[PDB]
Amino acid sequence: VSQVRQNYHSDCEAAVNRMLNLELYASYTYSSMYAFFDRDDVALHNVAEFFKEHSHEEREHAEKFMKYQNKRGGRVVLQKIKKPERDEWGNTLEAMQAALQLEKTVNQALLDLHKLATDKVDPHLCDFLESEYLEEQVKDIKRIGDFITNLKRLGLPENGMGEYLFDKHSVK
Amino acid sequence: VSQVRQNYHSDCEAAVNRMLNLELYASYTYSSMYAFFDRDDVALHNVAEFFKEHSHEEREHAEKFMKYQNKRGGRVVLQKIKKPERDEWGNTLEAMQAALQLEKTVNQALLDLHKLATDKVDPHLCDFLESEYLEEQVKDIKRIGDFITNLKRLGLPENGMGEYLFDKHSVK
Amino acid sequence: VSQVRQNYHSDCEAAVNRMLNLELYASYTYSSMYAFFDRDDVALHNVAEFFKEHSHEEREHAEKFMKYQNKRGGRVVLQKIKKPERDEWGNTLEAMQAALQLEKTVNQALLDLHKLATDKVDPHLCDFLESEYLEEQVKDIKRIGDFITNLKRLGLPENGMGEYLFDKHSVK
Amino acid sequence: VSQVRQNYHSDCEAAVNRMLNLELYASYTYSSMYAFFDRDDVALHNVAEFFKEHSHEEREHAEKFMKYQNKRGGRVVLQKIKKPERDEWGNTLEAMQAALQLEKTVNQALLDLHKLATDKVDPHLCDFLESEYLEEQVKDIKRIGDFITNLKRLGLPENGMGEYLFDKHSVK
Amino acid sequence: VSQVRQNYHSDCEAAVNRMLNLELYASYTYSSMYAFFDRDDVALHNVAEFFKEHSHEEREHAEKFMKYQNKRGGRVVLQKIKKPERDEWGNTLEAMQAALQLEKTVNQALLDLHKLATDKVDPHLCDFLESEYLEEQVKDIKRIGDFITNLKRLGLPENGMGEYLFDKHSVK
Amino acid sequence: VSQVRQNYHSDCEAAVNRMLNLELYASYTYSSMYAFFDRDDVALHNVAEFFKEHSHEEREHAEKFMKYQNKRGGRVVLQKIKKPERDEWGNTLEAMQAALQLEKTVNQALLDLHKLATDKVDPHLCDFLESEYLEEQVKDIKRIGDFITNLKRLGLPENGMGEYLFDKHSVK
Ligand SMILES: [Cl-]
Ligand SMILES: [Cl-]
Ligand SMILES: [Cl-]
Ligand SMILES: [Cl-]
Ligand SMILES: [Cl-]
Ligand SMILES: [Cl-]
Ligand SMILES: [Cl-]
Repeated sequence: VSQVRQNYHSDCEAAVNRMLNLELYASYTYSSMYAFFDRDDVALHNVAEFFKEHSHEEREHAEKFMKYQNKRGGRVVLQKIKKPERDEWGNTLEAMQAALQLEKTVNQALLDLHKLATDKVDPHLCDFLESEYLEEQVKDIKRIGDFITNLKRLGLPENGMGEYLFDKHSVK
Repeated sequence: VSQVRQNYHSDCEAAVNRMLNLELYASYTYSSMYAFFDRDDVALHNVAEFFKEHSHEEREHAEKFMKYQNKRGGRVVLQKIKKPERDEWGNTLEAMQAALQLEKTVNQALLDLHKLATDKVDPHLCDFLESEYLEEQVKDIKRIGDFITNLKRLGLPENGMGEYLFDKHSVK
Repeated sequence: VSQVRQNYHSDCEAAVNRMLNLELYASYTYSSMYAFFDRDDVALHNVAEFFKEHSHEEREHAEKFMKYQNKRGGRVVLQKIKKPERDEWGNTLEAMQAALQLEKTVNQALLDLHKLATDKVDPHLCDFLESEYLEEQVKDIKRIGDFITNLKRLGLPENGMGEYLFDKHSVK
Repeated sequence: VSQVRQNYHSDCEAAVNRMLNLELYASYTYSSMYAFFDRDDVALHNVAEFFKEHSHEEREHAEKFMKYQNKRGGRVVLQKIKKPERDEWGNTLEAMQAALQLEKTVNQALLDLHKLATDKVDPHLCDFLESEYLEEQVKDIKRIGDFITNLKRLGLPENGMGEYLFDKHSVK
Repeated sequence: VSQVRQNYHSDCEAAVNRMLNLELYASYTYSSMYAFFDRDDVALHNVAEFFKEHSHEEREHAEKFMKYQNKRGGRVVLQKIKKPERDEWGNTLEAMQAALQLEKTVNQALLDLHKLATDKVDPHLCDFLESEYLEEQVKDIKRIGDFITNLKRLGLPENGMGEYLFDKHSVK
Repeated sequence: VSQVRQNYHSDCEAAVNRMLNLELYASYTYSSMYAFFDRDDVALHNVAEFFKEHSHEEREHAEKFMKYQNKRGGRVVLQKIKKPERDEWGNTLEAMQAALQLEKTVNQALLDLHKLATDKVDPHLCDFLESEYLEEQVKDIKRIGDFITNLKRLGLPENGMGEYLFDKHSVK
């Protein structure tokens, strides 16, 4: 047992490692979206940069789980990062609907881990998840939800002018 | 094909996608080293931070290939990022030796790509490789060799004091 | 021969003179586009200014060739600058389409010159072309391609509101 | 007819297009002199720069005619730019004598245009020519004449020492 | 083999050692010229300083080759530095003609090395030579050629007044 | 005879030329040490920089004798610079020991020259040697002797940790 380990159940250590992988998968999916919107036949650079920023955010979240593992005396165990669901993301509305889906998947995993930490009576892990993940997760979901509503208002996917205006004004 | 595409061979497009993935693989390997040296039973923080910074470098190299692909009108195609070779890296010397081997693997892949771009008569790709990758590769390989020489001079793996001193004096 | 001349083939000297003339031809073509978009019955000032800047860019590229010729001990021989292919450029999308074609023509000529320099074993001329022309060319081609994608998304050529939006938001 | 056009005769419109071309032809001749004085076997750098500056001045004059045409609702029509009269310019005195003749040729054409504008009762065109062209012409002719006087005083064309001193002291 | 060595042919390693000796030889020749123009019976101090600065430049070039050798895992092997070809250099024109001959000799040796590096498929070596040597060589040759033309215009070697003026106006 | 020459014996003139060469010989020897400690299988950067600095110092000493020769109306006569005694310098201790013997050799040559200048009754030469050479010689000899004592206290050649520590602490 690690000399620093105290009140840190094996189940939670395994769950932290799975959560880290899921954060990396999300980061990679966001990188794919960045690359798509940067294509010459797509050309929505502000949208591309939005997704690049979220890729970086999700990578930072995974790195925080690595540091957390070590702080508690757990051991980081890495797995392969699966390639994203799609190679092409259709348009701004499809990609944002996919980001909403992804965010909710990550959120549900964090809520699952929080419930496990509550059940194992690990208040440090609960506090970490509340402070560093749950809040930002709700904020991100709301932001993307707001975007979806505006994209639909702007006539997406049919309305090319509306897609241009979104890139210029909602993610400028 | 893409309206921007000019003098960009399909073999080179494909090789850029493979190169991007190898850079991500190297980034992930370095992240594993960072997490190892941050363990409470290893605790070499400066060494940990050295590998963290190299994980950042390799990820930036991958992103530059993504951007490059789009510039030339190629299409980014992502694959799975394989987990690193080891979960545990032994000590600073073993880790640096592993790092040297990784850097020489990435370097050979970049030289292989440069030769393909040469055979295919693509000066833009050659120049990109020369400026953005080839010189940093040689620099990074020289630094790591220098580190290995010093670690051996310090009596690694056996000399714990030598290892402590390297971490305080050789890395940032 | 000139006292400074070394490893500079007569074919490369002649090709540099042709390349200089092609750059002046390109500069003159962009000048015509500037004057078209500045007409009272066209009146897209930011579009006009975009072509004015590219006119000034192409003229600088020709000037760089003149200086290069003297540096290597070659002799600048000027020829007539042909008038542009059109007096009127239709609209922003037709003009960008023509600019893409022109940039690809200039790019192919630079690529042909690099191939000659390679074959004639002139690495100074190869390096000049890579560092001063090839990089800029690919960037300019990517930007124009992105513009055309967005112009099509905005409903050009028929959609005047789309063309107005482009002038206000994509160029500047 | 253009919505903005008022008191702008077709003869004046046509003459502005011819004037535009002449200014470009002057600019190109000056470019040729710059390239000549930058030759390794000529090497009078300040003389070269003086001619480069005049090339720039004449191009700006052409551009101002383009803008003027549009302001009045005339239509820019571009023609081939003829290559300069010579490939090599002999020496500073011969180039300066050539420049004086070019400058008087452009001046006469501006004077003939002003006479046409007067005859056609176009005071706006008269005022434009007076403010933007006629004054600069007389100043340039005076400067070049002064230079020719000094080059002869210095024993050009035979006195190489005089030519060197001119390049160091009379041109900036 | 050195642990850092990769894609670095022994022929190139040998050629790098020969190249740095040649740079040292050129440095020493320039130092001799410095010492000659500082003589009380020559007394052309700005000419002397020009040669001193070029001696320093060529010394730095050799040192860059030593650093390069180590960066690639090659081994610096030093040889004797031959004394310069002459003990006295006649006058400014003779010395600049000698400097041109020397610069073209160095340039040819660099071009030979680039060709060897191309043949051995070493793009790292190619890029180094292009960026750090070939560009500056061409600039140095042009500058010296320009000076020769000017010394000949000023009546060298016969014209003592001309030589005085060159020292006061073309150098320092 | 030079118009400036006064109280300057031919024997002393020749001795200054011999002294110049030995300073160059010393500079080249320190350059060799610089390159050795910069090897990837040696990698003591601070020690390498120490020897680079002393290489610079001896070069400056050689230049100063060239200038002195000219000030007195003597004539600089250059001879070949012999390659250093060794291609490889063992370790910091061996290198410092070799540096001490080299410094002693240069110092004996300067004392011999001072003695000749004394016998030939040349106080200007005596004074030049005292102020510009003899004091820094004694300082440099004391510094290297101090280094050697410390390297021995540190347990060189065998104590690798001792060598690492000296590089981090005794040299700049
Ligand atoms: Cl416990
Ligand atoms: Cl769209
Ligand atoms: Cl009217
Ligand atoms: Cl210039
Ligand atoms: Cl000629
Ligand atoms: Cl190899
Ligand atoms: Cl150059």
